[PDB]
Amino acid sequence: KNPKSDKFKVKRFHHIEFWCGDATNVARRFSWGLGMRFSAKSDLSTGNMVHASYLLTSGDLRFLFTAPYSPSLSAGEIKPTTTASIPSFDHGSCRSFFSSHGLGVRAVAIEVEDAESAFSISVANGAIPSSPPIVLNEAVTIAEVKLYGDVVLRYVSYKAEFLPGFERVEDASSFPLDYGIRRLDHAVGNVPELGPALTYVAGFTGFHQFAEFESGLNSAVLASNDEMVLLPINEPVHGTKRKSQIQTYLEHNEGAGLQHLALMSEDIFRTLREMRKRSSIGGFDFMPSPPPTYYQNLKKRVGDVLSDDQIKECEELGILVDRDDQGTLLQIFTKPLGDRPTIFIEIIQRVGCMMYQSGGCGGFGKGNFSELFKSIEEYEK
Amino acid sequence: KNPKSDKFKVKRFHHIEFWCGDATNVARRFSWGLGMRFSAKSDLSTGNMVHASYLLTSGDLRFLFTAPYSPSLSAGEIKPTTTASIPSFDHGSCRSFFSSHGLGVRAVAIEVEDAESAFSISVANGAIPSSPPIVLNEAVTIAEVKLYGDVVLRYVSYKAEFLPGFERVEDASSFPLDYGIRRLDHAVGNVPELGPALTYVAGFTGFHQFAEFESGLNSAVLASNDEMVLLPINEPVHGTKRKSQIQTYLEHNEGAGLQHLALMSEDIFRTLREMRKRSSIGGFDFMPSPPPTYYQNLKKRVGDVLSDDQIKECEELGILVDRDDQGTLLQIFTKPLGDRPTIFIEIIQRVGCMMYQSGGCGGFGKGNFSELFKSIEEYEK
Ligand SMILES: Cc1c(C(=O)C2=C(O)CCCC2=O)ccc2c1c(=O)n(-c1ccccc1)c(=O)n2C
Ligand SMILES: Cc1c(C(=O)C2=C(O)CCCC2=O)ccc2c1c(=O)n(-c1ccccc1)c(=O)n2C
Ligand SMILES: [Co+2]
Ligand SMILES: [Co+2]
Repeated sequence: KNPKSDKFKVKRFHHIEFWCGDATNVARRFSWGLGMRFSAKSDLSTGNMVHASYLLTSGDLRFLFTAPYSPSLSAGEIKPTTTASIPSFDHGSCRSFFSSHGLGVRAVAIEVEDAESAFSISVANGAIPSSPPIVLNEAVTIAEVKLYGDVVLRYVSYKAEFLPGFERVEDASSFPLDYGIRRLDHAVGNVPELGPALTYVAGFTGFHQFAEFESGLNSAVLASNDEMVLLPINEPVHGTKRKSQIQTYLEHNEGAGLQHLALMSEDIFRTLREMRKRSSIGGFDFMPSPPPTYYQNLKKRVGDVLSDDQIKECEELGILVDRDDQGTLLQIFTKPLGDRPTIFIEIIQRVGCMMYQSGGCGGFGKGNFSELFKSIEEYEK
Repeated sequence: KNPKSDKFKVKRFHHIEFWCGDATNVARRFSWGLGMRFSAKSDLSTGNMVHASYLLTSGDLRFLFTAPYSPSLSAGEIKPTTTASIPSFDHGSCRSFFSSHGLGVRAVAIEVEDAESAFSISVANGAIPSSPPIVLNEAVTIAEVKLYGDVVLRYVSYKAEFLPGFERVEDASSFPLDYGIRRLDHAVGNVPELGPALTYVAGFTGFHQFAEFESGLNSAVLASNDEMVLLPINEPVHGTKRKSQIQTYLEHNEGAGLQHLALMSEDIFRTLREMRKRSSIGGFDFMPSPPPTYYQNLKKRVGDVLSDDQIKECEELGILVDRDDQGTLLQIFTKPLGDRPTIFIEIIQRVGCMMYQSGGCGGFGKGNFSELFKSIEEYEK
């Protein structure tokens, strides 16, 4: 059931901003490993004396990487005279975020009809303000509220290319990489307590709980009206045999934050072939693959959706498969993106729920906790 | 003239340590862009709760990338009980270094006969101590003194694989990249005042001035007995037409530090082909190439050392060429390695001075300041 209780008009995920120590090196690594092109920049060469920000794109997916310069370069500036292209940026906040959490997501940005309105309504409904609405070149409005931990939910709205003050990157510096990733499907937070986290965010957005079907977690999913913005949230379950990966996150991340970004591919097989070719030459590594019993067990579960060849292709690439009552999910998880066992990426593709495909078709793979366990025991034979 | 006045026995450059915000992402980028394999690690998976350190190698060149974890992971430790593999590491120092300078070199490490002796003698001769000699697993001794700014000169000596507590990386995670780079030729510091910098370092090492032949700089080179350890130092020259690149460095770096690392290739043509193929897919960009007049002018200067084809190959790759009285130098410079216009890399190959090749054969390319200027004017025709 979907009560369509959004308190302001939400369109789509717009972008994800990483706060880095060196934006250049993270962005170049992510570009190669994920097949995203360099699309826009705001840095010293564009007149920004405050921060370096580089934008990667693949389809509609937008990854922004930002790091502070020396405060000495902009010491004479004040907010009215700032050269920063993202007015919510603050040197002290960025250094404190990164020193506290390491590399990770600072902003989950969604496009809305009116960012000023979304901010006002959100704050009126319990949101903790983080950066007030600011109109950029009379063209774009951006505002931020706290989501969980030091992660903010960023609203962006356009009167009518990324943001004013960003320049389109030189054609020669912009190699057209593409491994098939097309948009952000969902963005997941880890928190110590799921209940209060859910009440707060659903409180100020109006997002409704998205319907699901000892793994170390309890989780729930918040969703916008058309269920295209999906924000799952996890809490640990303690006292378990194997230590909870949610708890390990909170420990190494110094508290709550974004756990994983799930990127939808138009062809998960090609995406995984391309990413795995690059794992040991600068790209991303993947979780260890399930045993062959897991793939033997796929004939019975989804043998009506995937052929034997497509199931064998899943096995070659370590892909996981789960199923709802409305659709099927193909998924795989990377190892952590940086030094700490905190943030990782999920690659996904959804089959079914055609009307356009409805959001969350096939779920989020919680069925794969059971099947991975049974599979491991099966293989132990 | 070489008075061979070293105050302790120095062997070779051993390694360069970068202090990073996220060592994983910098190391993966450098590996792909320079063609260096992952050779050793010390991180959570090896029991190091203090820092993540990853070692890349190409031939004898050793790049170490280190970043701190949350201090909370090791809050119960004391130096006697440390899990750090590099006992000189300090969370506060590393965060302060990186927040002050951004990505750059923390340690220039040289192998010596006896690191304890080199430390004692250095300090007795004016060196500012930074980390006292510490014996690792009764096998390796490491000690550090200040070089310039927040850069240290690290001494390492072995009784008899990188350092104790480092593990050799998994074969599958260690792809055998190699674009022909083989060793560190020289490591260059930028300082506000060359005179005091030279007197200090030559004071405590015994290194002698290495013989040279409005570019924005004055420079001098310090060298060990066999002139295989080469430490050039630059200071700005002010009041010039075009602003001094040494001054821009000092401003953006918040003071003195390492300007460039020069990496010797066994085949600079292949190295530059391989690096340029990767510039826009995660690797490194190069300075804009000299005009064709520069290469037309190469026939007269070095036409007895390089064929017409080799000169044309230099022109295809943007390589610079300079000449001593004893040898010839092929060189090219990358754009800055990270966000700030501070540290960059030089690729070089030296021709001549065969006895083994003697160090610094052909110089450091200061002749290319003149030739680049004349070339630009020539081309302006
Ligand atoms: C993160 C994840 C998801 C996932 O995306 C996700 C959502 O989108 C929102 C709902 C909660 C949730 O979990 C699905 C299945 C996973 C995992 C996962 O992390 N692990 C795992 C655990 C410990 C070590 C290695 C892997 C799994 O085993 N399964 C089977
Ligand atoms: C750094 C460099 C070197 C070099 O390696 C080096 C040493 O090893 C030690 C002695 C001093 C020194 O300079 C040689 C020649 C260079 C440059 C250089 O930086 N530039 C440059 C300047 C401004 C913008 C872009 C490039 C040059 O034009 N030349 C021609
Ligand atoms: Co997910
Ligand atoms: Co040089």
